[PDB]
Amino acid sequence: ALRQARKDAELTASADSVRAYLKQIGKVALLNAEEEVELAKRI
DNA sequence: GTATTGACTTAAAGTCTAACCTATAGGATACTTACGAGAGGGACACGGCG
Repeated sequence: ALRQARKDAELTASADSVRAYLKQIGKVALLNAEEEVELAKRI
């Protein structure tokens, strides 16, 4: 229902392409300090 | 007047040095989604017949 409409809106054209880039970047969330330390040690 | 040579001075330039541009890098608290009509053609929905 509501989640179905969410998934339907997840697949739209978005001809602006800045809105498309924003919906693309919306996929990945933030991180906090300890995982930053872990990533730095790994790299 | 028209043919010369021998000095005699003069304005215009290759090269070394200095400053003034130019390409380039760097700069740690933590901050995470802007602001009219007029006609033709193609695509999506809905209903009809075998």
